[PDB]
Amino acid sequence: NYQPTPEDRFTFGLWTVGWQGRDPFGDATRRALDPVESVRRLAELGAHGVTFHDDDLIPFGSSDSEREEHVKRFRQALDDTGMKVPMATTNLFTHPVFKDGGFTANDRDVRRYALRKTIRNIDLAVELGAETYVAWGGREGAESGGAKDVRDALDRMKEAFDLLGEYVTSQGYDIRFAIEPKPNEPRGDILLPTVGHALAFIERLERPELYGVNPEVGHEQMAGLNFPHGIAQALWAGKLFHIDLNGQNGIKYDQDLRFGAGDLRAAFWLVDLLESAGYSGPRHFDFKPPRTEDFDGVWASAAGCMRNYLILKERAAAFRADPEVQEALRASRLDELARPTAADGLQALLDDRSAFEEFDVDAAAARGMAFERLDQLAMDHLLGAR
Amino acid sequence: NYQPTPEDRFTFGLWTVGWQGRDPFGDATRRALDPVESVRRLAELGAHGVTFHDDDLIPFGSSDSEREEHVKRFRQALDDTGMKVPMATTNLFTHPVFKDGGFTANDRDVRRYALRKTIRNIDLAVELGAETYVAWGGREGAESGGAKDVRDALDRMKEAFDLLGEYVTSQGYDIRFAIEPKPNEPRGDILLPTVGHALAFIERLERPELYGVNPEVGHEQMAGLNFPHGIAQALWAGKLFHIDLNGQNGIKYDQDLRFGAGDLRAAFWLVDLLESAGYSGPRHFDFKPPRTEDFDGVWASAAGCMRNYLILKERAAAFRADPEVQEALRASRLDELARPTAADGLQALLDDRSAFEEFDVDAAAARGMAFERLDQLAMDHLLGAR
Amino acid sequence: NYQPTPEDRFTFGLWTVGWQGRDPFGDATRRALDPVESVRRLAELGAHGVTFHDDDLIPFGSSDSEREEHVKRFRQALDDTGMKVPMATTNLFTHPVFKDGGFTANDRDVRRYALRKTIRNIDLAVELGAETYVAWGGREGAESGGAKDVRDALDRMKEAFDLLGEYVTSQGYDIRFAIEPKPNEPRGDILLPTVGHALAFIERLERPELYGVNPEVGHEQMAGLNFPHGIAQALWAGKLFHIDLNGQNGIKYDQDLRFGAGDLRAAFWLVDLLESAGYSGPRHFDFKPPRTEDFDGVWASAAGCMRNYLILKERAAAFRADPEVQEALRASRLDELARPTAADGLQALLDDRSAFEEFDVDAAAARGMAFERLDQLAMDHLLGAR
Amino acid sequence: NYQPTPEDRFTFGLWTVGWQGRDPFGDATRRALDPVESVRRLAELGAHGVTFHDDDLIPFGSSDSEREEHVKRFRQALDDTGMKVPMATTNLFTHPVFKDGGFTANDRDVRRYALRKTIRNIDLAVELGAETYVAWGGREGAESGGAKDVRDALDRMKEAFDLLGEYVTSQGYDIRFAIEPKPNEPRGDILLPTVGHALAFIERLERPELYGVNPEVGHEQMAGLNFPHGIAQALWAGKLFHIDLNGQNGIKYDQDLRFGAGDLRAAFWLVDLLESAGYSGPRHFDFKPPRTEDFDGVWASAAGCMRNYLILKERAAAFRADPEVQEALRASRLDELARPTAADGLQALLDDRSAFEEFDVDAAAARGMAFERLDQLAMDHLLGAR
Ligand SMILES: OC[C@H]1O[C@H](O)[C@H](O)[C@@H](O)[C@@H]1O
Ligand SMILES: OC[C@H]1O[C@H](O)[C@H](O)[C@@H](O)[C@@H]1O
Ligand SMILES: OC[C@H]1O[C@H](O)[C@H](O)[C@@H](O)[C@@H]1O
Ligand SMILES: OC[C@H]1O[C@H](O)[C@H](O)[C@@H](O)[C@@H]1O
Ligand SMILES: [Mg+2]
Ligand SMILES: [Mg+2]
Ligand SMILES: [Mg+2]
Ligand SMILES: [Mg+2]
Ligand SMILES: [Mg+2]
Ligand SMILES: [Mg+2]
Ligand SMILES: [Mg+2]
Ligand SMILES: [Mg+2]
Ligand SMILES: [Mg+2]
Ligand SMILES: [Mg+2]
Ligand SMILES: [Mg+2]
Ligand SMILES: [Mg+2]
Repeated sequence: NYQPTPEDRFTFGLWTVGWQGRDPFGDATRRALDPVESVRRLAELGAHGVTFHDDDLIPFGSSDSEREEHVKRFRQALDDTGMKVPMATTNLFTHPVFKDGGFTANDRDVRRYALRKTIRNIDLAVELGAETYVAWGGREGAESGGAKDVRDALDRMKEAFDLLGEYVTSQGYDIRFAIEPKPNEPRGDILLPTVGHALAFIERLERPELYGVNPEVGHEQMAGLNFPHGIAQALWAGKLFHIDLNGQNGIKYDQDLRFGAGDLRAAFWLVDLLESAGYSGPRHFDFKPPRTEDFDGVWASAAGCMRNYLILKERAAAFRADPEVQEALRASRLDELARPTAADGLQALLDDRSAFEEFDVDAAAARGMAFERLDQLAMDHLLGAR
Repeated sequence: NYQPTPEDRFTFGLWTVGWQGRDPFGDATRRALDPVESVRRLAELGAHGVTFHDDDLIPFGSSDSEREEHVKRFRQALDDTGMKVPMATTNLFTHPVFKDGGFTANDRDVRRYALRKTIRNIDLAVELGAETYVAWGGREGAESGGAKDVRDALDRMKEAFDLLGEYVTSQGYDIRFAIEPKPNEPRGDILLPTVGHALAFIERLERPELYGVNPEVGHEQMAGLNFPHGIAQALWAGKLFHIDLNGQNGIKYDQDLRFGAGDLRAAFWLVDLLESAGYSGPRHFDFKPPRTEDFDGVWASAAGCMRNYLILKERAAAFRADPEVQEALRASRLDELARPTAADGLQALLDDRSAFEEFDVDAAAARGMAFERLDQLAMDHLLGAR
Repeated sequence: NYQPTPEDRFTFGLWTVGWQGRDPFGDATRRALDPVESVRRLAELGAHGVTFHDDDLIPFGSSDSEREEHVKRFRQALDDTGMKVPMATTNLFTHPVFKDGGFTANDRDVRRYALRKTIRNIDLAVELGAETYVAWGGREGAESGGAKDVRDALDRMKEAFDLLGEYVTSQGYDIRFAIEPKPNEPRGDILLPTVGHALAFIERLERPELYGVNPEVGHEQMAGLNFPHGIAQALWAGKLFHIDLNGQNGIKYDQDLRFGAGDLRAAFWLVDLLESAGYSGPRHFDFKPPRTEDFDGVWASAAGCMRNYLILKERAAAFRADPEVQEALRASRLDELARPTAADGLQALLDDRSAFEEFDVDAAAARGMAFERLDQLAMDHLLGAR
Repeated sequence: NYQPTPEDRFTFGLWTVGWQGRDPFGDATRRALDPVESVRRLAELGAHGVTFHDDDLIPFGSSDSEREEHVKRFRQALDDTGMKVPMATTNLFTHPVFKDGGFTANDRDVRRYALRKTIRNIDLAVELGAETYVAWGGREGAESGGAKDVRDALDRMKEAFDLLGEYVTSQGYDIRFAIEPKPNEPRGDILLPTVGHALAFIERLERPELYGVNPEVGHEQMAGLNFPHGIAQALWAGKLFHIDLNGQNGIKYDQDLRFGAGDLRAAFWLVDLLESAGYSGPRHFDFKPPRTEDFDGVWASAAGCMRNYLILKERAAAFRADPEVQEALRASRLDELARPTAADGLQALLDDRSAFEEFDVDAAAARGMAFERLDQLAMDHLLGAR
């Protein structure tokens, strides 16, 4: 079993299966892929769609006429395969002009160029049917303390996103923005380094309803944070617009392993949350097939992303459906966590002698939470020992 | 030089110099301090004031009459010394009843008790003149994925803070709340683990203007994050209500070293930011004298906190005042970062051929940022080699 | 299935199920256990044996006569249950006298006391039949750079272990020593912080054959290291004398979760290695039932340790036995890794034009390693999807 | 002041100032440097010498005749400047053929090629006068557990180093080997990941006296370890043959900042140790000028490396020479740490009732260590406040 179909909404970036394997210490180990061949191969594996940076699809520097030819060939492969394009993004990190950032570069003329390069691709994204436009400010940041006044940089970041929201509103486009946090790499520290920082920043934009987050498994784990907790907070705020799925082994460089590798139990709890909460966006894989692999390994790695999601989906569903787990959840008072603390209101709480004066603190303290039995039931389900 | 006076607004928690040195592997190495003696000794060192948890000042379980005696003796030492109490907080972590949290415990009766214990201390804090009430949800969190539904927990957390804001508004108190994030320890993962997560959560409260953050140097460094960057974002949002100063050597257990130890360059850039931005709140030290020390070492460690702040203040001021640094800041285009990207507006930007069609991307890319020369000037200033 | 029996050699420290739940921020949540009751309960769960620190079994300060009574009652419970005692250790960390270390304390009289306290327990360990004596130098280390000259400290550490080896040799005891590394906590940095540092240090002892390592899953993961790789290096050196099994979620305080929690894939590869290499020592759990739990949760957590080991043992065995995995291992050239690079010798290698002058570097470079297919077969086996 | 001269023995790799700024997310920002121009510029700054990989000096694939021309031009620049070449190394990581390692690649023919490529450069290194040959096994490792049997890989690693020792012995060369550890990047985990693992491995080689370590500041800090402690252990073992100096901000990708940046207090304690212990090898900088910089920034960054070493040398010397620090060191019993624990021997220790039966454990426990006063004196010296 565990066969994906387009209805599972699995998507991949062109830059994922197309990563040629150049890393900071080594040359490329694979030839470049034509975007048309990636679309065709991914469709055969059961993917729903692809995503792109402007510069993945149109080589930097292309003339308007080469640009039209590149888009036309791409559109033909989408039509031939039934593949969709649900998200697009801008490359504001590879070209040397962006070495100190795009939206927050110290040079004003670079910031203006960054905005114009972005706006050009938003038009293209809308034409291809994308619903989400992602921004990853990978060069926005610093290696040293005096290089960047962060309050001024956040003013420039707000200014840029405000202008993009003005642009989409005045064009009447039906597209929303998602900010993708990352704590470091390639800059020593990156601005808006976690889900939380990005959520807080969105609330200071002029039109906050147009902006959400695009969290990545590996990025929050590069700060040692619990990725399902961060996703829960994004869902609670109503801001999970898109998600990047992959694997990471702890606090180190961004590995972008296939989804399911890295922290397997966190992948289980993530899938449990996304499915329980009814997340209906794309399940997007931002991963790199390791540079040890040839092209057969690339497609095996991509297939593995989808397979692991579907296995974990089955295990999480079996967990939540198990009557014994339902009993254990009540034993651990998960039902009580969902009930208001004081629906009776402040005055009733202040007048309630059972909440303080007569509260038996020692009897409450002696109650075990039964969390270890619950967690072993979850382990047994994950391993198929139930 | 480097002598503190009460005008520098240095404050200390009772639990800092009073830490008896019990750690998870060892017994206490120091006897308990009477709060009155800590107030007297800190005043002699030049401190401005002290802070407290309810249970530092009034032993848990005290009768209303013992409670009055404890507060009266404390007030007498404040009157005798001129020491202030600018901040107070609640202990919702030591007693076993709080083993699964206070505001987000799964048991509803514990959550109600947590709120009543808090409200009782807010009254006391106002009576002693505190302007900020800190909340550190050290037990709010989980060791395993099924133990805590985080969306329900955030509902309970919002409910608790909303009720506290209703309480202070209806009493007419002039006190604000500050949430203190920490990513982990003593729970495996703690809810609202960073400055950013706390800032985002505040924007969903019913009266957000009453709530800010109380960031701690060491806590953001336990996630590998840049503490001055996080403080800059808190200042940008207008939410830096209080701060906890200490030192930490990287990603490990919360060390709470004296301020200046740990990451010294980050301490320099923090002081530079606080002084430049005109932060006028207390400079509060949340630190633990190591359990190797006797009481003479306790007071040396506390004195060192203040000394290091004043040395770094002098060095940061000399840095910003140095004409050569002013020249270097312009060389690195810090002045241009502070200028709007597009004060001319969206349409002018779209019509500006110098922002895209005629932009010379190769010439812009060749401009060096001169950040390494600027950073060596900052190093020279820090080390007193300028 | 997955029922342990004494033949699986699962052992537990008295301090594990007996941890009362005191952490740096909270009081104990469980009453103390009598060592006799822990022995009885563990035997009912299928354990093979228990381990102890001197101070777990004999309260610190006991008279020689109380000491005999404590040992006699303990021996009676071992006789009644059939439980063995394969390992023992000394507590050189809890008492305040050890605040700057035992073997490497700066005070010479403390170092002498530490040695005498150790020697007294080696006699007891031999009397109870222990084959391994573990040393965990949890207080050997420093919070600041000038407090400890590390070369002098390593001289003192070598001196102490040399004297212990002289003691066991002159008494004719059949016991070996195992050093347990940990990188930090409770000291800011601990001497011999990893498996590698401990292995290197052993080679400078006077009788290296008497000393090996006792690595702990969570400790190597507190440095972000790969625990199965470190165990492989300890096996390669012939020095894996004992092992501590538990779980840890990344780089943070020492969590001591039950085995199987934390990094589940690393637990799978660890079990694969131990079973393949024929490790025949005790499978020892050094874990803490979380302080959320009552005593029913303690025993569930302990049972879970053993269960997870036996599930992973089954999955790793099914992986290695699967013909398709055998085919994939050959596809990835694991067979070639096991063959000597140059059994023909140096001169033949220098004369072999196919190794350099005529080596087709581009054809070799194009060969994919097929590691992603192999790793997905391992995932499928772990999850029971094969 | 703080002007370097060739007598300070500062050296730089050709690949450091010559790094073109290509990172995993971006193109090069600087043109390639001719090795002859780097030698000339470094000599003007006061450097002592340069180091190289084979492929930095001779482009991969060069004919024997182009090879001679490249070496001749290089030798002429050394003669013209007086620059020395104290260390050389092999590039076994950039070419795609090395994607699964050099000495421990699964393919046997790649391992043989790796050895031949190394041996060819050892001859060249000896001809240029290098005394140390460094090996950094950056590709030796794995992203997944089944890809590499680590015991077989360590057999292949021992085999390769044994063959290199046979080669240098039979040629009569006066060159020693130094292994450079790194825990990860570019492989997910790298074999011999820390100083300790490398020291332990050397003791299993056939001729251990020919092998030492070349530790790098940033690499040990990528595992959160204390770099001066690791250097002390390497000095204690007599194995510090060479050192790589740079800066790193905590646990993240390898930043290779200029020396003095990153953890400044650790740089102070490192310099204190190297100078106190009389390390007489090269002070080698393995650093990357950030890709924000133009060539003027490159040379400023290199100059900063040397400047910061000389400032810290002055501060550490003033610390050790200060009578008040000498008094504090005795107060903290550093003198007693240097005295044998039991020069009187085992029997005398066992017979000494003052070591146990009559030892006053409470009085010893009450003695403070005075480490915080000592550490503030060290801070005051570092900051020039003494
Ligand atoms: O912006 C989309 C993608 O851009 C870059 O490739 C980043 O490395 C990746 O994290 C991000 O998701
Ligand atoms: O709530 C005030 C203090 O409470 C606890 O002591 C925490 O450990 C500390 O971080 C916090 O600042
Ligand atoms: O020495 C045996 C045990 O001692 C202490 O309890 C440590 O916390 C543990 O890691 C170690 O294994
Ligand atoms: O081998 C010498 C150098 O090789 C590589 O460039 C590594 O990145 C560096 O760490 C090492 O020191
Ligand atoms: Mg990533
Ligand atoms: Mg990414
Ligand atoms: Mg991404
Ligand atoms: Mg803290
Ligand atoms: Mg704290
Ligand atoms: Mg605090
Ligand atoms: Mg542990
Ligand atoms: Mg442990
Ligand atoms: Mg242990
Ligand atoms: Mg490096
Ligand atoms: Mg390096
Ligand atoms: Mg190096």
